[PDB]
Amino acid sequence: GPVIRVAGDSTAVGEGGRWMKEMVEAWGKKTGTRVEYIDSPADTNDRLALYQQYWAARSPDVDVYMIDVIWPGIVAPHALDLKPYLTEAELKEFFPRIVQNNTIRGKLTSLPFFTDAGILYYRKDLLEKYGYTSPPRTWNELEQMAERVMEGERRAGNRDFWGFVFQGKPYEGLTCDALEWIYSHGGGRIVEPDGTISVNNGRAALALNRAHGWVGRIAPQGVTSYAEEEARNVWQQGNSLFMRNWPYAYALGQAEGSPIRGKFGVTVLPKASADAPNAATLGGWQLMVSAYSRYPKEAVDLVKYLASYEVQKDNAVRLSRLPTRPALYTDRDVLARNPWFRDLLPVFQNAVSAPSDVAGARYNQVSEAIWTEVHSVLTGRKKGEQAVRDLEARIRRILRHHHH
Ligand SMILES: OC[C@H]1O[C@H](OC[C@H]2O[C@@](O)(CO)[C@@H](O)[C@@H]2O)[C@H](O)[C@@H](O)[C@@H]1O
Repeated sequence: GPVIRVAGDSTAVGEGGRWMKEMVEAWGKKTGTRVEYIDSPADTNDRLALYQQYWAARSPDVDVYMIDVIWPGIVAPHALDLKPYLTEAELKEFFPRIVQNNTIRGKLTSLPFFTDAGILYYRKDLLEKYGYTSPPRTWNELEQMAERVMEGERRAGNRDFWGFVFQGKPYEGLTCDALEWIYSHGGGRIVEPDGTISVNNGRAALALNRAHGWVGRIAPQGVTSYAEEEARNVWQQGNSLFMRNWPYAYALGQAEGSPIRGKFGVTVLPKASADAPNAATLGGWQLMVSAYSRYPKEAVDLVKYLASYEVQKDNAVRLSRLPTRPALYTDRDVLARNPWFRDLLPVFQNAVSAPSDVAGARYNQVSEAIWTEVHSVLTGRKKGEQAVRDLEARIRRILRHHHH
């Protein structure tokens, strides 16, 4: 019979690729359908370029793609409209904000699978050791704590120890970290939902100068090459006081054999001042049926299974990844395993989106501009002032004649 072929999460990041293969295999066994899993590069922008080769070819070789929250506007022509396959009641079981994100000119491109938000991981053992009772609420506090703890851990012989790790590589992940920096300084959303390119302002410039100030000081020099996993690996070995990352890192750090099991918490990322907005960049992945799949019915069935209550539950319990169904946030087993889901749910609901809605099919060009200009600040090539001016000009060229 048919072989349903799935381009799912990458095996190069955490456990999500192995887990998703196992879920697809379980669906295949449950339904008596042959399945195959197609692996991906780690970084989301590299994954998009891979999937675009299949789509440009109208290839029937992949039936189901796991797609980023930032992609619906780009990928819509390559997606089977799911709307006729779901009742309204089924659709209302997902957060409406994500269903809306996934809907482009009325086409339901994809089902919400798991959401994501940037958060602050912190070593609570080390905060206590050094006389701190809460994680930092301001970036100034984060810097002061990092400097003091670093000075002590280094003095005590840990030459690998750093204050903060984050995603500073030139790729999409830096756009996510930089939106948090800019927004949490009162610098705006880089491109506002109404289309105003707002990034050339002194608050955004400051945010980027501050991040430069970390590099080689409280963060490693090499942070300018770090993606999710490079950051995670320094953190997880016990060598960083703080890390900015997504929720998936929590389960991994609690696993048996993790050096930091039981030694950390999570909270909202800090901000420049009490009246700035909390910043957590909205991430997450959706499930798309290819417009080129020869087997739409079977592929839709698989996508509904993967998005189902019990599979999202398993994702939350085993991999600490965030459901797209509100009902899971009141499930006793989900909350017993991840009590921090309760405390941070509002942070997750208030997550700030990158400008994918307003940039539409041009988002990947806009994001490339953002990460390259930001990266040039982190490397010390440019100051924040110049970078936000240059970024404004690049985004104006890219979005010229684009209306949302
Ligand atoms: O790098 C930006 C990108 O980060 C997240 O996706 C990448 C991987 O992170 C996960 O560990 C989930 O947290 C994996 O499942 C993903 O493959 C984020 O979800 C994206 O929205 C974002 O563009």
